[PDB]
Order: sequence, then C-alpha cells, then structure tokens
Amino acid sequence: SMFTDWHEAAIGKTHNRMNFDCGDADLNQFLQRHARQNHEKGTTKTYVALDNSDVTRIHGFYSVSPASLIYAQVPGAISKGLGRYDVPVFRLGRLAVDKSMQGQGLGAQLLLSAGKRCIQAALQVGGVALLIDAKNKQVCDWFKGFGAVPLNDQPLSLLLSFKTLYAALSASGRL
Amino acid sequence: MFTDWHEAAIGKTHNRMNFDCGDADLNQFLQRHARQNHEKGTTKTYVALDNSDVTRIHGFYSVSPASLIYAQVPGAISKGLGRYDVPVFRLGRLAVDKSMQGQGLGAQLLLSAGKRCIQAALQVGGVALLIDAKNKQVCDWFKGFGAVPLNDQPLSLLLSFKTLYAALSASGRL
Ligand SMILES: CC(=O)SCCNC(=O)CCNC(=O)[C@H](O)C(C)(C)COP(=O)(O)OP(=O)(O)OC[C@H]1O[C@@H](n2cnc3c(N)ncnc32)[C@H](O)[C@@H]1OP(=O)(O)O
Ligand SMILES: CC(=O)SCCNC(=O)CCNC(=O)[C@H](O)C(C)(C)COP(=O)(O)OP(=O)(O)OC[C@H]1O[C@@H](n2cnc3c(N)ncnc32)[C@H](O)[C@@H]1OP(=O)(O)O
Repeated sequence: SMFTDWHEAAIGKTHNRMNFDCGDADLNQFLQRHARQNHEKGTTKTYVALDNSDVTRIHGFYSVSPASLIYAQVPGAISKGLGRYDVPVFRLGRLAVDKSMQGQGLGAQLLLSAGKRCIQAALQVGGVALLIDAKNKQVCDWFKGFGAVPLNDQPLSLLLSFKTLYAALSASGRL
Repeated sequence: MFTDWHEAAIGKTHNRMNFDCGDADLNQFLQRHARQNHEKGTTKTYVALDNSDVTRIHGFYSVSPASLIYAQVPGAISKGLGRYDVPVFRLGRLAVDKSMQGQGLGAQLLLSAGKRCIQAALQVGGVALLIDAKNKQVCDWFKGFGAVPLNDQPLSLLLSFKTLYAALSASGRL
C-alpha cells in the first residue's frame, strides 16, 4: 500500500510549487516563496518527491540545513560520552506531503531519505542527529514513532539520532 | 609553498604524539580527542601527511555543522519575523607543526576545509565557515583571507563560502 511511484530531486524551476497543499499554510507558503531561492542561496536545501508520470507534480518535500545545540538541551541518550559541549546536528526544517497523498507512507519515506542524506554528509563534515521542531502534539507524536526524543526543556523540539536512523534504514533494507 | 603532503581522515595509523604546533590545547586535542570525535561523528578531522611518511602529521583541521543566531551575523537579512539561524560549518581546529609553519600549509588546509564544507553544503546547506580565533594574531591571520567578525564577538569570524568558492574555482580545485 506504500506509495512508491515517485522519484526524488532537488527543487527546481520546472516543478509545480503552486499546486501543493499539505494542509498547513506555512509549509505551503515556504514551498511557494522560499524553497527554491533558499536552495540556490544555500541556506537550506529542499528535495521534492515528484510523480513518475507527471514530473511537475510535487507529492511532498523536505528541507535540511546544518545546525548545533547547546549541551543543556540534548538528552543524555545522545550526549553520553560526548563531553559537555555543543552537539552538531542537521535541522529537518520542513517536511510535508500533499493532502491528496497523505497516509500512504510518503512522509515516512521522505524522513528516512532526509536522514540518509544527512548521514552521508556527516561522514564528511560531522553531525549526529536530525533536529526537528514539531508543530503540535500530533506531529510530535508522529516523529516520536520513529525514535525521535524531545529536547530537555523544549518538549516540541526533537532529536532523531543517526544511530536510530541508521538502524531503521538497516532493518528496512534502505541503506 | 610546502606541497609534499597528502590529505586523509584521521585514523589509527597516524602519529598523533609527534606533533607540536606550539599550542598545548591543540596538541592535546589531536592526541586525546580528534580520532574518537571523528568516529563518534561530533567533528571530522583531516590530517596533512608527509608524502615520505604516511604516519607523519604536518597539520590538521577539524569541522562540524553549526548554526548562529541571526543577531550575531553582520548583515543577516530575515525572510520572516521570527528567530532564525544562519547555517554554517565550524572550523573548530586548525594547526600546523611548529617546524613547518610559514610555508603555506595552514593556508592550504583552510582552503581544503572550505572546499570540503562547500561540497557537503551542496547536499545539505550551509553558507560559511565559523572560526573562533585564539588571539588577535590568529584573528588577523584569518582576516587576511576575508574572514569578518561577528557583531559582538571580535574574535569569532565568518568566512563566507562565496569567498572560498571563488578561490577554489580559480585554482581549479572546484
Ligand atoms: C519539521 C516540520 O515541518 S513539523 C510539520 C510536519 N508537517 C506537517 O505537519 C504537514 C502536514 N502533514 C503532512 O505533511 C503529513 O501528514 C506528514 C508528513 C505529517 C505524514 O506523512 P504522511 O505521508 O501523511 O503519512 P505516513 O508517511 O505516516 O504514512 C503512514 C505510513 O508510513 C509508515 N509509517 C508511519 N509511521 C510509522 C512508524 N512509526 N513506524 C513505521 N512505519 C511508519 C507506514 O508505512 C504507514 O502506513 P501503515 O501505518 O498503514 O502501515
Ligand atoms: C581555528 C583555530 O583552531 S584558531 C588557532 C589557530 N591555530 C594556531 O594558532 C596554532 C599555531 N599556529 C599554526 O598552526 C599556524 O601558524 C597557522 C595555522 C596559524 C598558520 O599556518 P602556517 O602554515 O604557519 O602559515 P601560512 O599558511 O600563513 O604560511 C604563509 C603562506 O600562506 C599563504 N598565505 C597566508 N596568508 C595569506 C593571505 N592572507 N592571502 C594569501 N595567501 C596567504 C602564502 O602562500 C604565504 O606564503 P608568503 O606570504 O611567503 O607568500
């Protein structure tokens, strides 16, 4: 039942950013107004899930950028053995699926794709987790279902460690 | 310019004891932390190895992803009303053995660190190297490559990828 008739690419000028509605105006507007320009500037890189038949149709997207957190915010399961210093991460700044395609596994595939992409980059430049600011309790619970864990004093901000993500990629044959 | 060296990720074969850049904190980092931090993923360290002795470290640098709050970055323009970060890579360490200093190895490793981070940023973002200078002397060294201080921290500098890419493209490295 999982939707797989799509392919991943960097956001580009040919893609239909207007005909996307994930149900959250802020994410729709980011795709419309900011994703492509930010990608070219380098402030955040956005990747789209494109329909295999209509290559202009965006089924979903995610966006990443390098970041860091102070030691006080990081749960000990991640910071154990690292010393009392800033923790390098990648922020998953955006993740969205078009409402017409939701609940079909595309969000899960995109989260794992983002994690794989950041893990690969971290082999060159460092980083140990994805940092996620969840919009609400429901979204927070969605990320917790993949092993993301809340920051120490910010319950809606989560860390999904590359250790957790690597194990999930392994168990699902996605390495 | 000293060029009889090659670059590798820090590993178990390299001689981390026989290295002295004249700064004890940086020697101790190389001895105690560089390799373990590389394997843990908190910072990646790359060494300049003598072409005649693959265990001999002449210099090294270390990098990691980071972010800076808008308020620290000169000229940071916002697309929203809320708090935002400028995505960077920290150049956490840069050092050259005292016997090899003044021969352009530090400059070469700075450009190598910039190249490596620019290439990663093509996948995952980032716009500059962030450098915490040890003192005024080191601060001026980085300023010699166009590094600009943060707004309220004169010893912390940003070296834009715009600057680094121009040099690497001109020299054929990118
Ligand atoms: C960082 C931020 O931007 S936070 C804001 C996040 N974005 C939004 O809230 C925008 C609005 N919502 C959306 O875009 C989407 O609904 C998302 C991204 C939240 C969810 O993605 P969707 O594609 O809608 O749903 P999802 O990918 O969960 O599809 C469910 C399938 O994924 C997989 N899946 C979901 N959760 C799990 C899990 N915990 N473990 C294993 N597999 C899972 C399964 O295959 C599941 O199908 P099944 O439960 O029927 O077997
Ligand atoms: C991030 C941190 O860790 S801050 C702490 C920095 N590290 C230290 O302080 C440790 C102790 N010091 C050192 O390890 C070294 O002395 C360093 C890294 C500071 C300098 O590296 P070195 O290899 O000693 O010096 P450097 O690479 O500048 O050698 C000079 C050559 O570099 C090149 N170079 C240096 N500055 C410039 C410049 N502004 N523009 C162009 N080329 C330059 C030139 O080729 C120059 O040779 P020339 O002036 O004879 O033509």
